[PDB]
Amino acid sequence: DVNTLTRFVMEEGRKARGTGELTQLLNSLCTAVKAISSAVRKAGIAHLYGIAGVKKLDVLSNDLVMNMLKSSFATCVLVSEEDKHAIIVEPEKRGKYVVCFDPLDGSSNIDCLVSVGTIFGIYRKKSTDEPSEKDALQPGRNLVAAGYALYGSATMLVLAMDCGVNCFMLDPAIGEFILVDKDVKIKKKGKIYSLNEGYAKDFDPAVTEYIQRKKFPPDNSAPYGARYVGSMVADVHRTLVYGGIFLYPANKKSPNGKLRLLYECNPMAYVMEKAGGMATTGKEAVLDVIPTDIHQRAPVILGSPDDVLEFLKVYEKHS
Amino acid sequence: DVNTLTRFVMEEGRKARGTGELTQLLNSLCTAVKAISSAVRKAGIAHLYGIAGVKKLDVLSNDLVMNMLKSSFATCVLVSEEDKHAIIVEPEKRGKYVVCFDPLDGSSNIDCLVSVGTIFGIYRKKSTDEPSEKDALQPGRNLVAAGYALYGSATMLVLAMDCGVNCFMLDPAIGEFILVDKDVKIKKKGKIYSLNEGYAKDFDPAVTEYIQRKKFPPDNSAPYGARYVGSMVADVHRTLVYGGIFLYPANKKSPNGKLRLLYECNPMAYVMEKAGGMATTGKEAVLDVIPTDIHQRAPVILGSPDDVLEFLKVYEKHS
Amino acid sequence: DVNTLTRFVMEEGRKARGTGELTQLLNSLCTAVKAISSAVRKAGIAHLYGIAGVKKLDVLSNDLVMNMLKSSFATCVLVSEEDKHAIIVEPEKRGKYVVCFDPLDGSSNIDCLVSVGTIFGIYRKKSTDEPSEKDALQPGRNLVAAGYALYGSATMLVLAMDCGVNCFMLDPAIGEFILVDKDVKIKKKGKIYSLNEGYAKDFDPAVTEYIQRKKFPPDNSAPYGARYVGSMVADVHRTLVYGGIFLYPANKKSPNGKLRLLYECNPMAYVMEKAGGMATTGKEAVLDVIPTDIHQRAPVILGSPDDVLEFLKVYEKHS
Amino acid sequence: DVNTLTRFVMEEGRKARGTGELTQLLNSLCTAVKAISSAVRKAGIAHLYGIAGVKKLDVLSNDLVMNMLKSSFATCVLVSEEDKHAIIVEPEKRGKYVVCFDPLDGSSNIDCLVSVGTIFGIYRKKSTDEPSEKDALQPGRNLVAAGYALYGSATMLVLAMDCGVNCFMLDPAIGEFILVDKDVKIKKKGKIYSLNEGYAKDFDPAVTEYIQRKKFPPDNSAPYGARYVGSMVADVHRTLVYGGIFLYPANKKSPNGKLRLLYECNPMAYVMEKAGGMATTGKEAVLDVIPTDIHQRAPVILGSPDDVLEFLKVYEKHS
Ligand SMILES: Nc1ncnc2c1ncn2[C@@H]1O[C@H](COP(=O)(O)O)[C@@H](O)[C@H]1O
Ligand SMILES: Nc1ncnc2c1ncn2[C@@H]1O[C@H](COP(=O)(O)O)[C@@H](O)[C@H]1O
Ligand SMILES: Nc1ncnc2c1ncn2[C@@H]1O[C@H](COP(=O)(O)O)[C@@H](O)[C@H]1O
Ligand SMILES: Nc1ncnc2c1ncn2[C@@H]1O[C@H](COP(=O)(O)O)[C@@H](O)[C@H]1O
Ligand SMILES: O=P(O)(O)OC[C@H]1O[C@](O)(COP(=O)(O)O)[C@@H](O)[C@@H]1O
Ligand SMILES: O=P(O)(O)OC[C@H]1O[C@](O)(COP(=O)(O)O)[C@@H](O)[C@@H]1O
Ligand SMILES: O=P(O)(O)OC[C@H]1O[C@](O)(COP(=O)(O)O)[C@@H](O)[C@@H]1O
Ligand SMILES: O=P(O)(O)OC[C@H]1O[C@](O)(COP(=O)(O)O)[C@@H](O)[C@@H]1O
Ligand SMILES: [Mg+2]
Ligand SMILES: [Mg+2]
Ligand SMILES: [Mg+2]
Ligand SMILES: [Mg+2]
Ligand SMILES: [Mg+2]
Ligand SMILES: [Mg+2]
Ligand SMILES: [Mg+2]
Ligand SMILES: [Mg+2]
Repeated sequence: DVNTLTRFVMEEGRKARGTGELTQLLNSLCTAVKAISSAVRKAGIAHLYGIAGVKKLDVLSNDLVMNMLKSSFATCVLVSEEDKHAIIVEPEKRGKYVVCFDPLDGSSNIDCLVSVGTIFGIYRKKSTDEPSEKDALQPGRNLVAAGYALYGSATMLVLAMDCGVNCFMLDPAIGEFILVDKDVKIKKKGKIYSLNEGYAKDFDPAVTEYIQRKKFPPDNSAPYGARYVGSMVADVHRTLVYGGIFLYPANKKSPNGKLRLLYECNPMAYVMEKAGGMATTGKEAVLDVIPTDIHQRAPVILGSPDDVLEFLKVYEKHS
Repeated sequence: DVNTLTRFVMEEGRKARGTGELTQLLNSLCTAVKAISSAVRKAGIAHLYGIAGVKKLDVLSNDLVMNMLKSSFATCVLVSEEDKHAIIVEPEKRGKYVVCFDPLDGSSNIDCLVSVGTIFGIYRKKSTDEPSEKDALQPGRNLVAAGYALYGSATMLVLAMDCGVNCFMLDPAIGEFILVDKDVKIKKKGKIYSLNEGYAKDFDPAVTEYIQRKKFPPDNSAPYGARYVGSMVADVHRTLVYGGIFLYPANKKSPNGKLRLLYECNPMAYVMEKAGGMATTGKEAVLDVIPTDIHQRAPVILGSPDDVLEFLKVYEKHS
Repeated sequence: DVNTLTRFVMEEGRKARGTGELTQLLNSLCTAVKAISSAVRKAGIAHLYGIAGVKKLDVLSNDLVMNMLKSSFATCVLVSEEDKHAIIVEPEKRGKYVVCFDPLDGSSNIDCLVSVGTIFGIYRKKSTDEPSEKDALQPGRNLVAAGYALYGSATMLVLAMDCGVNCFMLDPAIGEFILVDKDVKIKKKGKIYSLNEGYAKDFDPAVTEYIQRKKFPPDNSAPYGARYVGSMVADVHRTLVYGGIFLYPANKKSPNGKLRLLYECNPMAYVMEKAGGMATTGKEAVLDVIPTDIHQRAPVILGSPDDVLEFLKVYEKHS
Repeated sequence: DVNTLTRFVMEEGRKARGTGELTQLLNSLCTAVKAISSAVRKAGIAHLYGIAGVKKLDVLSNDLVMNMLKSSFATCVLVSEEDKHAIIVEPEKRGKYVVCFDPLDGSSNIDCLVSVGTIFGIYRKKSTDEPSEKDALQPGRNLVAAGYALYGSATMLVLAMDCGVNCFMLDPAIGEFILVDKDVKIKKKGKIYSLNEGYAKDFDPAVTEYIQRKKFPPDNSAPYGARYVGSMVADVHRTLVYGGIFLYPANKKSPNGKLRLLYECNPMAYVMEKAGGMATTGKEAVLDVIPTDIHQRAPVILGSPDDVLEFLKVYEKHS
């Protein structure tokens, strides 16, 4: 029988004997995702082109998530890609939770109408101190909930908590996220590798050899296919649904990768581990990295466990 | 001054001194595209999941186009990816046009929600009385119009005719395509290359060398960036919008290429040429291939003229 | 065969051998109506209530019809209830048609969410001097097309021409008006009467007597049911679809009624007659009044011919 | 700050320190209302008219409320205009609440696109017996919550509880009910009376005299205006919003009134009293009537307190 995100999250809160504060936070996030979706699909674009005779989506998306998270009364510290410093919620609206998000991921793909998305990770504040930026410098092991919305051919919200990974399709006729994939697990091994090979000149030798194994298998088998949308949400989601591997490794220029630990790599690493996949920087599990800067980058290699393991094997040889 | 697709096409038809039959065909196709977009964005999916207590998308898309074109009274021969032979329109609903289309391109990977699209090409028939599939076996240079709808982060219709290429954004709030880019032209030279490098082991020596020049430039310029969504409409539309080059060349599993000439390669070659770009098979312009089978494949290299020229210099070396 | 409003107007124009100007006018009206429908249904209301941390509907509606008609290149004079003088279209955008319209009928009614609508009538300019207000002072008999959009439980457009009356339902999933009632004809006699009985103290004695025959039928048949939405478009649409009588009659406090001749009475009077109905002031056919003010009022009694004739019999008796 | 129905209801639930069962109940109802709204506005009607080559709205709406309420796990007994006997939820899905509802109200107005609605009343099961139709025969006084959805020019949900009455506007761009009117109170005295005067021949003398005081005021102030949409939800909501009085008194076809006590009269009476208005049968307060039949009928007079009292004075004089 049918299940909605609103009802699924409410029942989970009841099972967990929560006070309803994280439930209100998720409710507010789901609302914001729906309004971002509506804007990404360009509803109302006709009023921008004179049909009756204004703000970039990056900014609007951030404002939507910021205001909805603030007005939830569930959050104290908010970290966003769009903000230099962490936002400390005024004390009247303060709750226990720390949220790191990317309100619109995939900026290079906005103008060509390729898939984009929203990423989020949720922490419970651990300090006794006044809430500050330091409450967001937790390792991803500490995540309480994380996931993303994909604004692709359809809009899907993927939500991961300790109970597992669940996928919800947004039905736009009724503005309702519908549970369509329950307790999702990733394939043990896939057949697609995903990275920007235009950086090949700057590749670490382990990355160079790994990719070469994908195109010219030593085990006679057939070569992997290649995909790279250029939007982390789209590429990571395909990895979940299809299996395979995704890599934004440290290249000569970016010696710590490009993607941001708090609101891109950690949320995706958490979805992956909860789905029976893996997420490594090469040196360690992504969720084991202890950050020191809220905007700090990390290298990320993630996906099916047989694939990540094969990469790590190559990486160990080279180190 | 605001303009819609319905009004734009109608005025261009008045300037053309058309009898209205092609305009009626194009209205019908755009209605179909709006209904494909709705299904693709998963409107009503809550009913499939039991909200009140099943046709595949590409089958439903085909039915939408087939029915809207037949009932336009403008067509006589219809070629689709999903039908073995050409559909001859029943006599009472016959007009003069031939339409070759892919109703849902990239549809095999719809399961991961990556962008998807509809591609179409329109010809005037050559036959005089009974139409046949011979009316579809024309070279792309005979196209009267061609285009595509992209179901991406937003839905956009790109329409090309002799007058040039125009882009329309679907405003879902009112179901109108809004003219947002008129008389579009690709940039002379781009910075993105797009192909499935997973087939590298099977590349012709010309493709191997060209891709090598993009990753390790001879003149030590910046290497190109790589993008491969895996859906032709998405990869081609980005090529139109951002410039660069898109390749689906011959490999082992596909020695004449994989993409279909009539309703994948030819309509995109036409869009590209009308925007000042190029589309080649390597040996000849795509639009000059004379087809002998409605489902025949063709290699395709397309995009910015400087990039396609640079590929063709490498190709002529290996003749 | 499925038919859309666009395709139906377009084929009607080709059958009438029109040059495309009227078709372009109606296309523009269609687009404006879908945009009004969207604002009436409160799309985007969440932004006015600060979800991301402003025209009134009658004003927005007027701007939409005004802008879409001007940019149609099909009109020279535009009369609106929201503007004191006729609007003269700038010479570069001038067509040959005169449009009188009420952009959002049902004022008493917006705040309580009851049905509202748009009424329009279209004349061809008869004079050969430069477009002026006098070009709109034509009797309804000269109408080339008229009709209305109803924003009710669903949105529907009713379009009347010489060919007859047709009804189109707006499907909001795809933003297409769908032909659902062709060549509509009104019942010869209804069972509903529609007027504001709160004015009973001021009624013309004929209206008093006529309403008494509907509550106390002298043949001892069933009394009529009463319905008075208070929104002309809703009450007259129901009159059209169910049969019956709608009255906004002259009393002595308002010897010309309340409703406006040019953009309320004449359009519904024309829709009625083309459906086999009637529409009278009590003294003459509404469509036969020669207006002298673009805002002059007219009494109306309209609906099923048996009912209207029943009323005129009572009216003649009081003379 | 912006507030949604999902967030308001959850916050009121946390305050009352509920277990979340009632909150799940209202969530499911909210989702059903949205899906009914989408069907009422004829989303997807194009597919019913053959765009690609079914129930009455009554049945579908019932199936939507019925299935959503069952799957909430919050209910044990369900009573609906569309079902002869009370439905007893299977024990695995049983909660403690009893819900009586009209899933689509205003049946005579469906076909002419006039406003229609949904009405609901929520009781807690008092008896500790096996759940039965008996558990629904409580007087309105015992109502935990009630309200209605109006599918008018826009869709609005009106929800009443001990805490008061609140109004939520459906934003269809995002499928979210947005709090727009808080703690609503009706005017002390209105200027509109609402009833079907078609039954004038059957009215009792109290009703006849009250209506005569509204058309011919003894104090010689201005007569009230008349409005009768013919859908109870629409007329009752205009009564809440503008003030005045709504009447469905006994007539010859309906000697105990037409409107039904459990799922029409009691919810609207409850909303009225929580807003500072009144609702009587003429003999008692609606909320005081102890029902013996789940489909039993009652006459009803409701609106601004002064108007209901002025009618009651007339009713008292006629004794
Ligand atoms: N909707 C929920 N779904 C899953 N787990 C929840 C939920 N709500 C609360 N929890 C768990 O219970 C803890 C306390 O909840 P709270 O009282 O809302 O802060 C959370 O940090 C989660 O570990
Ligand atoms: N809307 C239109 N826009 C641009 N060219 C058109 C249009 N309609 C017709 N034409 C041109 O006129 C030819 C004949 O039109 P038709 O009479 O409708 O078949 C077409 O094949 C086009 O070359
Ligand atoms: N779509 C149409 N439907 C019905 N009649 C039309 C249509 N278009 C034009 N006509 C008729 O033809 C006349 C001239 O059309 P036009 O050349 O567009 O101004 C109009 O005034 C109408 O009488
Ligand atoms: N969202 C809510 N809003 C207002 N009151 C509520 C709410 N939820 C529960 N209550 C009150 O608390 C009682 C018990 O709640 P529950 O355990 O959900 O059945 C209800 O019957 C109401 O009186
Ligand atoms: O062009 P590149 O260097 O391959 O970068 C693509 C990656 O950058 C990103 O776009 C970074 O996110 P932003 O768009 O927010 O800057 C990722 O989504 C994506 O994986
Ligand atoms: O997986 P590959 O071998 O790279 O092929 C991808 C190409 O095939 C296609 O998916 C063909 O489209 P369809 O299969 O949907 O007809 C193109 O969209 C795409 O360019
Ligand atoms: O309240 P009244 O006097 O009975 O008048 C109602 C009539 O006035 C109108 O509201 C006039 O239209 P406007 O709202 O544009 O003034 C009609 O819709 C309606 O039939
Ligand atoms: O035609 P009448 O007798 O005035 O009936 C009107 C009343 O009947 C109803 O339609 C009865 O409700 P249903 O339409 O669900 O049967 C009420 O909505 C309305 O107030
Ligand atoms: Mg970003
Ligand atoms: Mg990002
Ligand atoms: Mg294809
Ligand atoms: Mg295809
Ligand atoms: Mg008005
Ligand atoms: Mg008006
Ligand atoms: Mg009812
Ligand atoms: Mg009913």
